[PDB]
Amino acid sequence: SMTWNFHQYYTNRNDGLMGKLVLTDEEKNNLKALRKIIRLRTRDVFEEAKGIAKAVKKSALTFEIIQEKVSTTQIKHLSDSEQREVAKLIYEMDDDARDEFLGLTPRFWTQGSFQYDTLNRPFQPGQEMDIDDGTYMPMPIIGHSLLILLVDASLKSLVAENHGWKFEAKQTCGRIKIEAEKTHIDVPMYAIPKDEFQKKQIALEANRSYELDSENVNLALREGDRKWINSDPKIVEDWFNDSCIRIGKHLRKVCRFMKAWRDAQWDVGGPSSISLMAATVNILDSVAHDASDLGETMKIIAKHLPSEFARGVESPDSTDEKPLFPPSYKHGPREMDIMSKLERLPEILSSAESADSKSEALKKINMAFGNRVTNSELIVLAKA
Ligand SMILES: Nc1nc(=O)c2ncn([C@@H]3O[C@H](COP(=O)(O)O[C@H]4[C@@H](O)[C@H](n5cnc6c(N)ncnc65)O[C@@H]4COP(=O)(O)CP(=O)(O)OP(=O)(O)O)[C@@H](O)[C@H]3O)c2[nH]1
Ligand SMILES: [Mg+2]
Ligand SMILES: [Mg+2]
Repeated sequence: SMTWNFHQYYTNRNDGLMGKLVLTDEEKNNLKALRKIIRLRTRDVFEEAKGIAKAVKKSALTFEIIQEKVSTTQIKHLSDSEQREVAKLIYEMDDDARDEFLGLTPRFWTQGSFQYDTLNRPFQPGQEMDIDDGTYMPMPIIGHSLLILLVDASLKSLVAENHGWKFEAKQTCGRIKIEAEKTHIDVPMYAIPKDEFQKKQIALEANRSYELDSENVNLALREGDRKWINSDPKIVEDWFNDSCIRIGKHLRKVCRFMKAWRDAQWDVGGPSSISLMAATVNILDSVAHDASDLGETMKIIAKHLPSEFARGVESPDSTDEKPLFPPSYKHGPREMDIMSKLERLPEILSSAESADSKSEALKKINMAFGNRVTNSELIVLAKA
């Protein structure tokens, strides 16, 4: 019958899918403002704690005195038991550890889709704009417990100052959720080598008006036997940025489209954003496609994703042994459900391509991406 071209459906920045997914400048700035609020408080809470440690160093303080001091700082927004732990930890530092703590100032680096520009406007109720802002502690080679308590104190002190904010503890981060604004901010915490951080910060400021060795970037884990895991988020940022330069400007677009497909097919759940990115990069690295037709390119991606996910999707961090998505012999109900929807996507896109009219084509492709694009005039007859 007829054959439709969907390039403008995907890419029109006003009415097309990109126009629906990309945050406005006002919205990006609001997330930047939120990140800055978290950073300022975290630096302030660390200074208050260091102020207490400095008093302990300057003169012998009893545990009860340290407890009272803790209780007058913004650490007061922790629970009473947690405040005791913070006081105990500060009191029990030996002279050497205390000197290291007095020298600590947290540093920050954003990771995830806010950093490499693939953050989509959320679609279904419950979905939220996500800022992943890592907090970094330069140390040699100071306790895991203390560092987690102080970041928790910072986040809880902000929650105590804002109606509708909620703190959530997760295995790999602290989170502040702002449900009414469809926004949350995740704060993973890292330990990094102090000597190397300093040396490279100096070098960086000298070249202006290097990167930390990935092996020593340690992500704090909240529960279990392992308190730390080596996981440098910049590995993913660098791998994705290089992939964009290598594959082209359309990579960021089709990764957004696959994430939006995911958001439309599951209110919560579905394949991780990073697993979609990795599979998509693999396909586009190994299959001929045409960037001037993202409708065609999306068809090619959809055809190949099931097999990518079936063989298992490995992390761009080769030091990470966990797959982003397990191979099919390891699939349980959750993975089988993801395979099912992945297998459906090509069928949906095919149905759209051979619809009898523009409005029918729009309806069919919106089975994949939701009723977000409404302008059927973005869909046009394919050229002879
Ligand atoms: N360095 C690092 N290593 C870890 O192993 C890791 N796992 C989680 N985190 C960060 O913790 C915060 C909470 O994460 P989630 O509970 O939401 O789950 C993560 C992980 O399942 C997975 N993921 C993230 N980073 C890695 C990854 N380096 N290697 C393997 N898997 C990883 O993906 C989930 C989503 O994380 P992001 O929000 O960062 C990915 P995105 O591009 O921003 O996607 P979007 O939000 O737009 O949907 C959070 O801050 C994590 O980044 C990690 N950070
Ligand atoms: Mg994220
Ligand atoms: Mg997050």
